[PDB]
Amino acid sequence: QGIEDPDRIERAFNLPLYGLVPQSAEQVKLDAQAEKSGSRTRPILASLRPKDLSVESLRSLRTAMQFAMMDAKNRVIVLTGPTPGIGKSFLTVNLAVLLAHSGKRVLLIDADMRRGLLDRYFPGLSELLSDQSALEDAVRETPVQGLSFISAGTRPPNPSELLMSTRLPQYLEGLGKRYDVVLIDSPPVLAVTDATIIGRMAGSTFLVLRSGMHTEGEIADAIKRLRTAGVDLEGGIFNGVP
Amino acid sequence: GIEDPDRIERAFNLPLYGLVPQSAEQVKLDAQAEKSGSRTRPILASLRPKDLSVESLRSLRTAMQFAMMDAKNRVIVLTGPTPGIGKSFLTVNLAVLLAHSGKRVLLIDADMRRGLLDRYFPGLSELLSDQSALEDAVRETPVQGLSFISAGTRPPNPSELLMSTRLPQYLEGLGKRYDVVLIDSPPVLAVTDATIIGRMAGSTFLVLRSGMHTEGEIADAIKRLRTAGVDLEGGIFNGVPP
Ligand SMILES: Nc1ncnc2c1ncn2[C@@H]1O[C@H](COP(=O)(O)OP(=O)(O)O)[C@@H](O)[C@H]1O
Ligand SMILES: Nc1ncnc2c1ncn2[C@@H]1O[C@H](COP(=O)(O)OP(=O)(O)O)[C@@H](O)[C@H]1O
Repeated sequence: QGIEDPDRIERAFNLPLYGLVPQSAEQVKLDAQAEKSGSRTRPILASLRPKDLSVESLRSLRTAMQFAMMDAKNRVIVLTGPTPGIGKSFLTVNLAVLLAHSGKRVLLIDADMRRGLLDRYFPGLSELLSDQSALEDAVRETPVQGLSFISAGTRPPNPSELLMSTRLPQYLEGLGKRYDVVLIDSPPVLAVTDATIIGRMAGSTFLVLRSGMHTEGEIADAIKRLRTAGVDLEGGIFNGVP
Repeated sequence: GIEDPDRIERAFNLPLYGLVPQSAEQVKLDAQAEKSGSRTRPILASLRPKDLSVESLRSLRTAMQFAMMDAKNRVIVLTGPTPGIGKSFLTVNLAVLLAHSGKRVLLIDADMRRGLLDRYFPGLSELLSDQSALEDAVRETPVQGLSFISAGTRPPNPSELLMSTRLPQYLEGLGKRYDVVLIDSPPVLAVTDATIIGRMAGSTFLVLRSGMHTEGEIADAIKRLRTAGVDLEGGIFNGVPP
């Protein structure tokens, strides 16, 4: 039975929810006519519709996430989730733009090197972590003023092994000083190794969950992996509220 | 993760239909494919007929054939707990060896989020979104007696497409025109994935890679499948020490 009750989530797992993001009918429309026109560019709700209820809900979520990051003395924020299809791309990109709009210098990173498609909203991480590219080539300017971006890059055959290396942590330390926040869209926590990976990013970590998509045991499994790996799991983000 | 195959059959009453060694030649061929700016994956069963892994797969091929005719079903499904287990490698090599045994085989890449099987040679996504007819989606490969449906272009709604009425209707017809329909299904990450695999209505096998899975991760995958009503015949233990 898919979980839709946010109160049930907070009490069952001691997971404070940093935001309730409604299912945007305007986002569904934008998605529909981009998939109809054969668009290779996903729209950014935050840039196109500043008054949308999901966007106002995202503005709230952003301030709360900033405070959490500052309390934890971090410069990296990590979004994860139990599975794909939960709105982790939508959230990470809209959050990055709102942080950039607030006045912050933001670095967005697509760390899902098996299915990351954050480039669609605008070499990448796979090359940088393979030493096929230097940092100054991987870091790209975005249409959005103040937002810089590192795509997932060419799909590698060893994405897990690349994220387990010394290089990612060491790049993140420098990038955390050159940018106000480093926002990472990480791969979903399917297994122990996924949790270890997210631990190495060492940022304020938020578990994305979509309404009606997860069973109680499914949420429990993701939380237990993150928590047993020693990840800084600040709280959750509940997405697609009807 | 778990290395001992005896612990797997004992702990989950999951009889292993095959033990497939880590093939050193496959490792070499992947390295060689990687370094060369190549857009194709080498089929081991084609290139190395007496590779120990290919030899273990002919044993597996026969066991699955007995399974599917006892079940009076010409749909075979492979699933797994996560990516990186060798499900692509096993399905394509099992498809080729079944063709070599003199069967008309249809291989379907149902994993529409990654869709890699076409690298070994319109697809499923265009078929289930009514953009293509079955006639245009089914392709004849360079392997004689082997036909193939690719993943197709990555859709925004993969689970929605696999949960549509079209999938089982198409499989009903294709099962009458081929001796074997072999499906590379998405991994069983949640009950929704187990339902989709249940609608495929085939003799189903759980792929597990040596040293990758905890006892809990294996248990979750099996539980999702058994509770969704899936005909889980047994498992395939891949990457064992040669
Ligand atoms: N709150 C929402 N309102 C409307 N559409 C949404 C919402 N959240 C996600 N979506 C849509 O659902 C789909 C899946 O979201 P996405 O971020 O791509 O998933 P993933 O978690 O795999 O990154 C996309 O088409 C996205 O635009
Ligand atoms: N038994 C094996 N011996 C050697 N290499 C293997 C074996 N099984 C899989 N591989 C390799 O491991 C990688 C991952 O396997 P693949 O089938 O692509 O994973 P997935 O489960 O995500 O489909 C590939 O490069 C594949 O060729």
